[PDB]
Amino acid sequence: LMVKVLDAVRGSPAINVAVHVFRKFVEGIYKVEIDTKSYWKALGSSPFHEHAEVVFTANDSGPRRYTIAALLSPYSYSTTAVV
Amino acid sequence: LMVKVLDAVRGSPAINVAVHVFRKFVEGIYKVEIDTKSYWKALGSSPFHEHAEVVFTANDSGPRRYTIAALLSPYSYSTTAVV
Amino acid sequence: LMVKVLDAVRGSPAINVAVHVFRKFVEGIYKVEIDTKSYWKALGSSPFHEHAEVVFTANDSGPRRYTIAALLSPYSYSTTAVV
Amino acid sequence: LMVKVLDAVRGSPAINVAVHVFRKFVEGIYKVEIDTKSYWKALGSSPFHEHAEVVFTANDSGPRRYTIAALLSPYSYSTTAVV
Amino acid sequence: LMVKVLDAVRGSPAINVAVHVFRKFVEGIYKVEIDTKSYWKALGSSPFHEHAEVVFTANDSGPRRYTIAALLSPYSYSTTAVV
Repeated sequence: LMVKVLDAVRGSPAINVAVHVFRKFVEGIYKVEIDTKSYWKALGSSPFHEHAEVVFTANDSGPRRYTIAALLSPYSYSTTAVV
Repeated sequence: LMVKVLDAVRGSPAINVAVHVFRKFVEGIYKVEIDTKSYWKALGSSPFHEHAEVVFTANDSGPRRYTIAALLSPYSYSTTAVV
Repeated sequence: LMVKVLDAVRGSPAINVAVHVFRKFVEGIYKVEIDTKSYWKALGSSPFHEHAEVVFTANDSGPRRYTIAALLSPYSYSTTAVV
Repeated sequence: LMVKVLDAVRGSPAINVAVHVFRKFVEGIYKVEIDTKSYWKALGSSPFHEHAEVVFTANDSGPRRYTIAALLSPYSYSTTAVV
Repeated sequence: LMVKVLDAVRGSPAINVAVHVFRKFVEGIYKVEIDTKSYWKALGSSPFHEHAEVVFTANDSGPRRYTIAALLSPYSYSTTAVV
């Protein structure tokens, strides 16, 4: 078994590398998260077993704008602006 | 077994690399998430078993705009703008 | 078993590296999180067993804007601005 | 078993490295968190067992803005500004 | 078993390194946290067992702004400003 990555580099690059090797167990190597809203996750073992009265209401209001100039997209010789 | 990636580089590139090798177990290598809304996930083992009264209402209001100049798309010699 | 990454570098790069080797257990190597809102997570073992009255309301209001010039995207020779 | 990273460097780079080796257990190597709001986490063993009256309300108001010039994205020869 | 990182360096770099080796248990090597608000965590063993009346309200108000010139992103030859 031989694994070789990026033996020689002369210029000035910008590089993201992730090498995983498994031989004979979870993992997250590059993760980004924005505005994650999850309610009532993994709610116990036996809740609300016999009798329950629940008023579930959720409110998040307002004009929401998302601007991304680049999502998973590098450049080499470029100009990028978000006015 | 021999695996070789990017032996020699002379210029100045912008590179994203992910190498996985399995030989004889989950994983997320590049993940991006925006505005994920999941309600009542993995709700216990035996909830609401016999009698239940649930009022489930969800409200998220407002004009929503999403602008992405590039999603999974690199450039080499370009100009990119989002006015 | 031989694993080699970035043997020789001459210029002045900007590099992110993560190497994982498993031989015969979780892990997070690069994680970023912004505005994560999760309510009632892993709620005990047996809560609200017999009788319960719950008024669940959640409010987060206001115009919300997110601007990202680059998400997982390096540059080599560029100009980037967010006015 | 042989693992070699960055044998020789001559210029002046800016490098982030994380090497993990497991041979035959959790861990977080690079973590960043901004505005994490999680209510009622790991709530005891058996709370609210028989009778309960709960008024759950949450309020966080105001225009909220997030500006990030770069999230997981290095540069080599660039200019970056956020006016 | 042989692990070698950064054998020789001649210039003047800025380097962050974390090496972990396990052979046959938790840990946090690089952690940053800003504005973490978690209420009622690990609430006893059996609180609020039989009868309870709880008024849970939370208020944090005001326009909130977050500006980050770089999050997990080094430079080599750059200029960075946040006016």
